[PDB]
Formats: sequence, C-alpha cells, structure tokens
Amino acid sequence: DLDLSGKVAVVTGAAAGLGRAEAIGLAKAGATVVVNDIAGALEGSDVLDEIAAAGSKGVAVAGDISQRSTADELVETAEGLGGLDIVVNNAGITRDRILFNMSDEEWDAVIAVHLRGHFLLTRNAAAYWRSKAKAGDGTVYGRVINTSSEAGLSGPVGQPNYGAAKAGITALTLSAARALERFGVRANAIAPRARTAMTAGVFGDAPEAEGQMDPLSTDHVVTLVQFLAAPASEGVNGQLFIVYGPSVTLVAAPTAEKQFVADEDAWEPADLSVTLRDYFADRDPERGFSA
Amino acid sequence: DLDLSGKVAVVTGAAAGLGRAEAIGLAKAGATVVVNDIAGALEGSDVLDEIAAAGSKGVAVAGDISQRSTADELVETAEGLGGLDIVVNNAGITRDRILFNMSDEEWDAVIAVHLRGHFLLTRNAAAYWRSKAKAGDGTVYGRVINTSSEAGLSGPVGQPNYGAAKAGITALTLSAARALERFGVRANAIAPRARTAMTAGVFGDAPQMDPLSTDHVVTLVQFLAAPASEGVNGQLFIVYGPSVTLVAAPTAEKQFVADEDAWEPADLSVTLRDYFADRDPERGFSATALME
Repeated sequence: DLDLSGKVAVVTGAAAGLGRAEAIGLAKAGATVVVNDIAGALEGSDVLDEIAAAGSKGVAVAGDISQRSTADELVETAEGLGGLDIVVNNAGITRDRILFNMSDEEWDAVIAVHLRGHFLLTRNAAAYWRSKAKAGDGTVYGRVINTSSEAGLSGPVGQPNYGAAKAGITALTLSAARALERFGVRANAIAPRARTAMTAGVFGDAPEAEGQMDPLSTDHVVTLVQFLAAPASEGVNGQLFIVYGPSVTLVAAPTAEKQFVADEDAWEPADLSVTLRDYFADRDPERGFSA
Repeated sequence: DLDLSGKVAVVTGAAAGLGRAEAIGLAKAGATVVVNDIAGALEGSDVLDEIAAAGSKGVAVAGDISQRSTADELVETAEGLGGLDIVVNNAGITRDRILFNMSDEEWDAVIAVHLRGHFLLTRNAAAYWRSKAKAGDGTVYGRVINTSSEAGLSGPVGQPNYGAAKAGITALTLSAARALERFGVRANAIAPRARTAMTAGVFGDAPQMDPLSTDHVVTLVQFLAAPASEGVNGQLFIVYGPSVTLVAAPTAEKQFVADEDAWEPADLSVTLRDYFADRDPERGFSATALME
C-alpha cells in the first residue's frame, strides 16, 4: 500500500520547510531520496541527517532548478541509484508586488523557478519513464507530485506572477497526467498551506498539549504526499488537492455558469451587449472565475 | 454604450487571423487602433487598409511582444494618440508536442510570447492607468481583454506549454482585475475558437455565417472593450459560434476530514483509494467542452 522501500524519489526545494519535510516523510516511508536546492541552502541543512535518521539513504544535488543542467543531473543521479520512481516539484520563491509596480525581473524570476523548474524536471522524468517502459514491458512505476497553490485559482492582488506560475503548473500537471497514464504513471497537483520559516510572516508562530498537532504543521501535507507517492494512489491521476490541517479537499473542475445563445446564426453586437449588461447588472459583485 | 469614438486601442498579433479581426472590429466601433505584430507579418498585412475602410485611424508598431521594448513602444504610441483605453492581448504561437518529447525551446517560446507578452503589455497598461488616475480624479477609462484558451482548463496532451501559458494568463487577468478595479478599469479573459489560416489544420476549411467565423469572437471583444461592460470584471468567457459561455469558478468536489487533529497515513490511504475505486478516469480538475 504505502511502503516505498526500493524506490527512489527526487524532491526539489528540499533544504528547508515543506520540501525538507516531504523528503523526510518519503524517507520514513522507505524511499531513497535525492534532495535538491541551492548550494548554500543545502550546506546549512540537516535534511540528509534526518533522512538517515528515518532509516533511508539520502543524496544531495545542488543547483538552480530553473536551469536544464539541474533537472538533467537529478534524473542521472536517480538512475545511478537504481531508477526514478517519484518526483516532487516543490522548489519556489515569491517576489510579491501589485501588478502596476511589478518589475520584469520579479515576474521572470517567479515564472522561471516555479513554472520552468516544474517543466524541466517533469519533462525529464516523463522522457525517462517513456524510455524505461519501451525497454521493458510497456509499463513503469512513476509518480509526479507537483505543487500548485490556491493562488493559481484566485489570482491574488499581490501575486500576479505567483498566481500565473501556479495556474500554469496545474495545467502542466493535467497534460503530464494525460501523456503518462498508459505507462502506469500518475501525476497530480497539491495546493498546500503549512507553517514554515518562510511562511511565518503569513501564518504567525506555532500555537499552544501532549498529543496535539499544529493545525498548520507540514505533517498534514506530507501525509498526502506519501499517499500520492505510493502504489496505493494508482487510481488517482490528473487531480488537484487542497491540503492543510486534518483536511484534504478534492477540487472539482470549472463548469459553465451560464450559456448565452443567439436567436440566429450570430449575435448582433447590440443584442449581446444588452443581454450581458443586463445579466451582470443583477448579479453578485464578487462573483467571477476566481475561486 | 458600444461607441468607441475618441478611444485608443492596442491589439497584439494583429497582422492576421483573430487579432486582425479584432483590430478591424474595434475600428468599426469607432476606436483608433494601434496594431502590433512581428515586422514581416505587419509589412504584408492589409490590416491598416481595413482599419481605414472601417472609418478610423490605424498605426502599425512592429515588435516581438515578448520583448520589453515592444510593450514600451505600444503604450508610448497610444499616449501620442491621446491616451490608452483598450488593450487586447492576442499574440501567440503554438509549438505542440507531447510532454515527453517537448524541447526546452518549444516550452520557452510559447511561455514567452503568450505569458510574458501578456504580462509586459498588461503591466505597462496597469502602470499607465494607475498614473493617469493619480494625475486626474482617481478614475480612468480602461479595458483589458486577454486571450486564454479552453486548453488552460483541460491541459491537452499535445499542448502542455500552451495549456500552461493560457492558464497563467487567466490568473494574471484575475490579479489585474483586482488591482485595477478601484480606478474604474475592467479586465477579463476570453477563450475563443475561430477559423483562421493558422487554425485551418485543426478546424478545416470553411464550409449564413461560418459557425467558426472570427466575427463571433469580435462581437464579444467589442462589448468587453466598451462602456457597456462596466459591470464585467475578472471573468472568463468561452466564445465561438453564436454562443458565449460564462465560466464558473472551481468548487470543492469532496472534503476528506480526519476524525482527530491529523490524518493517520493508513487511514487517509484507505479513504482516498476507496473514493477513487470506481471513478470515471475523465473526472478530475480538467474541464472540457463547457459550451456543450
């Protein structure tokens, strides 16, 4: 069911916070874990000591995940350890700004680390699994856990870049799920909240008992990641989960709110205008595509 | 109401196809139109003659919309013409490939033209409108019409790059709508289908109006560019043929809540595996054929 013994996972952004917790959690479930982050961050991290304590083998590979060489080395490292079973794309940075103040660099940096980084490693893994399945019996074990956000669903006012990257990640994940399904590989997206040193500004410090868990502990997220990494999740593909606390929300696809169909084979501009204007004039203010 | 006389619009990817059609449509409604596309494409286009024929002023600005200089020149040009009222981000390219065969170049090119191009011009317009409202009475006329796609909702197997760019665009649009609302500006996204030289491969040749005429899309763009759409902000519209579909936000399908203050891994596993046991493989976060 959940045993990952004999499997190799790659986790990005793993020196600290959620990625660190994911790497440790996969190690506890039995996986050999390849951890990636920026070199300085890896150097100060206890992640390898914690993977060892968890009873597994860990290997660190430094690099900027937005660069092709990094995703190449991660897959090569995994192959040398006996194969690649699990990819967790977690690496990210924020560069928040309201749109009218955002610089080109703030936009580009966020798109590169989140969206290009997710692309490079997911594409590399996809190519690897396709080749492995071709050399074998047409199937291969594989799991992709990608990291979206509620921001991709809501387009926050201070996060046009991060919202766009995260919405792109969701669509990339859906496409990956379609491409990989027939080989037995599954790909899904999570949208987590968890209290870490990076999110301390947003969530505040840890509250309050023997046995109680922090409502925003990384533990809550890791438990889902462990499932999504495991044979148990064979029936789960192309899904988006929101996760924090003792609660996992499976998100439903967008639907049609209203169809506006002309009487004839084309809308007269005046008729469509009156129709839409009059529909919106009697409709809720906050209601739109934002979730 | 619908009259765009006295207003200045900028349309990207305007040499051909949908962008050309949108530029002509805004001109017909009364706007002065600044058209942008790649140099060679603009040089060969009839778009300026068609704008002139619709009875309006057109000006061509060549440039790669993924490069900062282009968005800068577009806003400067519109300012020289009296102001900037309407931005239609339409420029785009496809580089389709299944994910396991997609090159870095194929991915990056699509992200650049669609997502960066949309960012650069929407950000430049956002800055312009914010400044214009500050210098005036705190309000300014503004409309953004951005171009997403049903691909952003479905994540097509052949289009991981295009799907990601178009989903990105929708989120960018939502954020712009939140940032600009208070100045009176409105921003919305469209997800069109229309038969053009570029979509001839997929849709076929033309067989009363063509069910996939660009006219169907242009009619909605005219509304979204106009005073009539003051009440429309942060929306996603699918449009083709005589039908416009307003898209609703995602909802929660199912909440899986632990009995205690954390899920036991084995408990969450059995719960989720049981829930997915007899599931239609098509049921997921992908949305398809919402017009139907």
